[PDB]
Amino acid sequence: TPTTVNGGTVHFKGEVVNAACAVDAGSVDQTVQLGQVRTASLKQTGATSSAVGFNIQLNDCDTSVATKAAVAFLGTAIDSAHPKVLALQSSAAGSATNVGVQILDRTGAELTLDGATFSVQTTLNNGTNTIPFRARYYAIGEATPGAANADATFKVQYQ
Amino acid sequence: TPTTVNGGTVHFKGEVVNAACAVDAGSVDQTVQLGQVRTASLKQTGATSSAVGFNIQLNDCDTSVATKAAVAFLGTAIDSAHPKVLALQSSAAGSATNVGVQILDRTGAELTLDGATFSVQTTLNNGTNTIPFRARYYAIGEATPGAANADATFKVQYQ
Amino acid sequence: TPTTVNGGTVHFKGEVVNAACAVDAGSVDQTVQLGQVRTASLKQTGATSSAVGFNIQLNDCDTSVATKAAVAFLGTAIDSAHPKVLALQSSAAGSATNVGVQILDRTGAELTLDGATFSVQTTLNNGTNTIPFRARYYAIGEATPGAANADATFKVQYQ
Amino acid sequence: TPTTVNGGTVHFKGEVVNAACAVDAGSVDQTVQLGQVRTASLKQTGATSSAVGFNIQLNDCDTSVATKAAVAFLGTAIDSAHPKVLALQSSAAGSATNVGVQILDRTGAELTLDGATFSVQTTLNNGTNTIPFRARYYAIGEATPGAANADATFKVQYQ
Amino acid sequence: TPTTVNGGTVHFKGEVVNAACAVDAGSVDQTVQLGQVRTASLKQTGATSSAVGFNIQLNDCDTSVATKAAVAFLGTAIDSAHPKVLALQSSAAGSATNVGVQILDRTGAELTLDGATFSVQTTLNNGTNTIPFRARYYAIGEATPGAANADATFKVQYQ
Amino acid sequence: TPTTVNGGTVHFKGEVVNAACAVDAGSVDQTVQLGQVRTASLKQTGATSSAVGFNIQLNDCDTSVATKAAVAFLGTAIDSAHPKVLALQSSAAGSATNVGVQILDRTGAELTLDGATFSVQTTLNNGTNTIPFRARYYAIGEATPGAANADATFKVQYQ
Amino acid sequence: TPTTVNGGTVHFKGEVVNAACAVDAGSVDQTVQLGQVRTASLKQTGATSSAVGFNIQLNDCDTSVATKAAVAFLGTAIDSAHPKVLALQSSAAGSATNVGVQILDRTGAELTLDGATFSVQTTLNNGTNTIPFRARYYAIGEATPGAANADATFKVQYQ
Amino acid sequence: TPTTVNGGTVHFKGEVVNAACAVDAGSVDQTVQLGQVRTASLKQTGATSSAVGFNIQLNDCDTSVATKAAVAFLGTAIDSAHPKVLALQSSAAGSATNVGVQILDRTGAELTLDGATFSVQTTLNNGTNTIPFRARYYAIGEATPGAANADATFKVQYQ
Amino acid sequence: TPTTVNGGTVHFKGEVVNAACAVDAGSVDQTVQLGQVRTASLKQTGATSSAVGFNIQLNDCDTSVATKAAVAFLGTAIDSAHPKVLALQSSAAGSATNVGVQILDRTGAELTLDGATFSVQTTLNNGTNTIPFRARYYAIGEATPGAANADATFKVQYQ
Amino acid sequence: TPTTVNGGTVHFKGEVVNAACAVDAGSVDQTVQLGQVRTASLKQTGATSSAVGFNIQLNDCDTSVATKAAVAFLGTAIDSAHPKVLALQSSAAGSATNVGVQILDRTGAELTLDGATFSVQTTLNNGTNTIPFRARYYAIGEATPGAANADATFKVQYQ
Repeated sequence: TPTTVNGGTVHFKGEVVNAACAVDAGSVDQTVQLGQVRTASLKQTGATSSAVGFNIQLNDCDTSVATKAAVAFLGTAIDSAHPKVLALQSSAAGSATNVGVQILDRTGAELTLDGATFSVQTTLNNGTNTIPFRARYYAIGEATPGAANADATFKVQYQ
Repeated sequence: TPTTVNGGTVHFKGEVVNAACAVDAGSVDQTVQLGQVRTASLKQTGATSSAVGFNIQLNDCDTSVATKAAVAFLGTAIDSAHPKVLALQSSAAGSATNVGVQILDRTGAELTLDGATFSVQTTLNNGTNTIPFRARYYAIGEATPGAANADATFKVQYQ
Repeated sequence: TPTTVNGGTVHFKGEVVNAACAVDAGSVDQTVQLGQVRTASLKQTGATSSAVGFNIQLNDCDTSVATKAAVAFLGTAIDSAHPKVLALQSSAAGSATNVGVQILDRTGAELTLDGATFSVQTTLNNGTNTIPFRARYYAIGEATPGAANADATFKVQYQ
Repeated sequence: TPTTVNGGTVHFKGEVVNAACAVDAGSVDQTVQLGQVRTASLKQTGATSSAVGFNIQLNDCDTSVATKAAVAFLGTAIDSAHPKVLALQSSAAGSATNVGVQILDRTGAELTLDGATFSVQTTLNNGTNTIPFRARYYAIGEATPGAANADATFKVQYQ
Repeated sequence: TPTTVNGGTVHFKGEVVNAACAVDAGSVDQTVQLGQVRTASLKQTGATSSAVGFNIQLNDCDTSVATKAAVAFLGTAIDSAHPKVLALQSSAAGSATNVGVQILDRTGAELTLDGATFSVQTTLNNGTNTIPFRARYYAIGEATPGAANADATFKVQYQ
Repeated sequence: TPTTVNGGTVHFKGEVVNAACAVDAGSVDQTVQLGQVRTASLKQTGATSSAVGFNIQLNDCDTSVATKAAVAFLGTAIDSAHPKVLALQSSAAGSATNVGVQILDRTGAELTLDGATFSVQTTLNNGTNTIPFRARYYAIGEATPGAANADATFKVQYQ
Repeated sequence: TPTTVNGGTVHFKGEVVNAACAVDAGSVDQTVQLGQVRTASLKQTGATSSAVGFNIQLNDCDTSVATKAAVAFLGTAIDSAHPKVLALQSSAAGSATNVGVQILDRTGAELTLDGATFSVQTTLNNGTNTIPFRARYYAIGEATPGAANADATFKVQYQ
Repeated sequence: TPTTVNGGTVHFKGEVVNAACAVDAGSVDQTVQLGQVRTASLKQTGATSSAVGFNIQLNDCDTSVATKAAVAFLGTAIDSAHPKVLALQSSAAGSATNVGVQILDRTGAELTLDGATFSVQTTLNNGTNTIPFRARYYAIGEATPGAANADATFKVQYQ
Repeated sequence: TPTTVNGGTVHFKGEVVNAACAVDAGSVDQTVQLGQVRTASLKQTGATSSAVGFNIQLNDCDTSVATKAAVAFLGTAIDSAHPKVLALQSSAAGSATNVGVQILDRTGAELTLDGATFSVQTTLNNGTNTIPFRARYYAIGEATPGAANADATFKVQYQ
Repeated sequence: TPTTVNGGTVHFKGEVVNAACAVDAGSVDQTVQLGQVRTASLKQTGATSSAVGFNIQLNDCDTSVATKAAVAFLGTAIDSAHPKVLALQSSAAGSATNVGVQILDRTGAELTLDGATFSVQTTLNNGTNTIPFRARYYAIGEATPGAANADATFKVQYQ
């Protein structure tokens, strides 16, 4: 006689969208490893670290519905005077001060993190499309050591 | 023969609203784990700790009814002179003193906890929207060790 | 010398049952967070909202005593013509009208809230079993805004 | 012209103690959900069910006043021959027979419910301390189905 | 033949009001567990303990009738010199001395317990509203151990 | 002198089973990211989306006890007419309609979500074994945009 | 025409400590998934299962205040003769017997669950520190199948 | 003076086996780039694309323990009628239809993806052994453009 | 005595396209070793290093379907004023500044990295076709030493 | 009119350090594939398997700040008698016994896993520096087949 035991649980996460493309499963909750940055490279305000690239992949694109796609990021800004700099948020202690994360468009332009200002439009082709971005650290002062983790959501506009 | 025994009770909680969006079930009552903070980071008044991000998810958004959403938080302030600092409340003993909780906007601005001063408006898309916030500890003096638990309710304004 | 002071009180709640399985401590009294629902989704009678899943966990199951389990829910119906829709009950004022809670079986069929009509039988395995259910809002008319809280007890039948 | 109506009443419950620690507001009157237990598990005297853990939280502990804390529980024993078994009590009818509740301390030893025999001492740290316990059903014979509710008060000894 | 026996009695408590909102059934008569407090935290007059939060919920709010709501608490003061401190009352013996309960506004300001000095007004939204408050112990001298129970009635002003 | 402060809490979850294999810790509560799907790919009933693979890993397998393993999934069906289609459940609002999740066996056959109909048996080897599965979206009508989250438990049969 | 509706509630949990480091928000309350274990691996007393690693992260460490950190765990022991074995507690039924959870030091030594016997000290660096641990199942007899859930709180000693 | 900072984490993955050979580190988890294939090469059922070879390397082979080795692959089939065709799985959208991946033996024979039908045996020499294989696209109908990613695990049999 | 052990996993990567040609498996994801370049060759804006050639190979070309092929590259530009220069992206630190990668057509003309400005058309022959490119470093200012890694995706046009 | 849909979430991980070098993004969290090892190569205690090398890359090194770098690893030891061998930790079942992972220095010396015993200092040049390391399996007895996964965090010291 066979032996039957309890197993576990499987959670399925997904979304149904009425749009020309569908975001790839690996690009909806991706994690970008920025690495470590020295405080000597963020000594004063306006100092930028090196960039780390990341992609947002669109699947099952149909050019008849739409020909261009744009991405707008949404997140908590570091302060009112820096709308284009993400705020670090990992825990109540241990986070770096006067440091933020800047998301750069494919044209090298900073993106406002309001979820309304969309990036430059990219021409789409049928099938799989990759939208390139890169992120870097931005200093609004004299950086102090600590953890630098940031979170941001994005929305895709099809034209 | 079948055997029937008393099983238990199930309680359903929810709300019906006349609005452009509906708050997600995971956002109507959520716990934000701030973590521990050292007293050395809250030695004097105006000292702040590192931020912890939390989001309020809006489901079934219809942009034809409203295109913007704002959130105003309501809670007990630590004192009259600090209307934007939440007051710690867990028990009659063991709570930290001269330190509160600040809820920061998506633009990095502190929010008044009166339930009338709403945050910055965020553009809404059809379907799911994720309004970002972050919370941090704010010292109104020399903070002393103890538990730091705070509670606040929020309203959503659609325009 | 030792200082002895009064502490408090501890209340133990439980049940001894002559049955093949025992309901888990987390399932005898659980709160299901349905979330918010827009009035636009309950404009007319027969309209349903999105579903929220909840589980009833059975512990110490012995397949030699019984191989199948069924659950029947008992609650106050919204009206005589709808003996499958739970009536909202939180207070004398502030509750939503023309809308109730429907409990859906693991086959997607609505369950009669009379405590006698049991759901479909589910095969049991030795040890832990997790019976899945589904809850959603059901409109018997044009719903109006207000709190939507409902309660229902359940009983388990072992065969 | 404002309208003023009668709102209701608020009752405040608490205690002022002269001790090294203060019991948390969530631990002065707490409900422990044991769940359901099968009669097949409690078939003869000495049979025990599975354990359900619960904690007594101490706040504002001052190590310089006392370094150790112990807890003694007080309740009605099931009979004279079983001083470590809590008697079930809820209503004149419907309670289980030949089964009680046993309280075990951090070392796994059953505690006498006389309010004088204290559990093993636990070293205290400054601030919040959590004293762990667990409860289980104990059979003094062939258990019969029924409700199993027990009540017990505790006192804290600081050394 | 059916058997009919006497059951019991059901008492319904409520109130009909002519106001913009109705107090929730869970807020008209609620119990606030403050927990325990050490005498070392109330050694001299003016010393305060940690705060415990409690809420007054308003249902069926109509903004078109009134937009603001305030709460005034009424109770017995500890003495003529401390009109903002609630007096303890549980029995003729066993109550703490030189200790009282202070009810704090959402702005952190102590409320006069005369039933005429209303709290700060809070903006009301249509439907459910939650008015936050804090409760804490206040020392008018050297605190002595004992039970600390207080009672206060409140009234709501709609403007 | 050393400084001791309160830390936190650690919760251990697991199961002891009498079976030839034990489910790996990474497979008991795994989350499967399906990604986004366009409504154009689910225009009518019977339409299927692309599949996403996931695995259930069995550890410490002993071929002397059992040589084959099978998995049966248990969940709430979308309706009585589609017993092999999982129902979406995330919140009361914002979920896709007429869309479900199908779990596909290693032979490409859809599995009935009743917890009794097991998949095909897979030959086991000593040590680690990986059971492959597939998940995809199934349309029972004309799909509408919204969140698509599904939950299902499974049990393993060793023969 | 702005529309304002009730949202929900946000609960903030945290602690203010006077210590060289602060426990990370992800480590104050974490869940360790041990997975399933076969009864054949726990046939007699002294038998152990495979270990599952977990970490306690310390943030904002200041080496000038303290150079070493140690962790002591506090929980209910399985019995008097096994002070280093955690007792299983999930419900009154369905828990495994004669098997517990052992917390292992970074040197591979079992830790006493009394909250006083601290682990080996670990040298701290400025910023983030990760203290490694692993947990495993320990049999005090012939283990029987069932749920195996354990809970333990920990303290951090800075010296 | 030395400066000490937190570096990062390293994960080690491997297996201990009781076998005559051990799979190379580069063969336990390898990616095979199949390239692109035109839809015009998979117009009807049974059409095959060009093949791409891949190898499984066995290290530390001992001919005194076993002289031959065979490999059986395990994965999800495209359908019931094609047990030798691997199903594509990358995301819910954008995957190709009516086309799968076919794994070929060293004798040009298709392998059943059930994990039990082992390939042809190959003579082993002491030291390093390479087992050649071939992968290609197989059409079960009219192939449509899209991403074509497949995953399969393999077992090695020594006899 | 046949011994069976777990071998590992194999991942297959590929794409099905509807086009006159198919990209070689060696060209879908290739790494171009640019080598080292002295900062003395990139002193000012407009300075270029030596070119390193790389090819994109097309297979199974059908001249009947299409006779010409063009390639457009997509990547993150270094800045808005230089849309023809790729941005360096390897990590948050150690990357060169004021240096970028320029992809040159077979005619010696720099290609815009917008993913829509295709290169010069090249006549295709039946079978295998090679489309040649070359890459070089471009200075937008005074070059500083550091790692120089860039990534870019490309699309092929058959018209 | 453009269509806007919710895209997903992006998580950024990184650290800001006050040090002469920054760890590369690919080295802060890397996976080392040790491959498979035969039990015949770990027959008795002190037996070692073949070594698998891995590197830790340092970026933006400034020799004017520090000239030498050393790495110390931290992890759970297999036992108290072997404070140089990493303990295996993947799940409660299926892990190998009497065998661990040894991290070897660039001089061939095993490193203590206490997080304080640093490796040999390596001369640093400006720009990119790679610190070579080795990993192998160490037997503390008669190794048994099973999964062999280990985790260790490292830490860099600059002089």
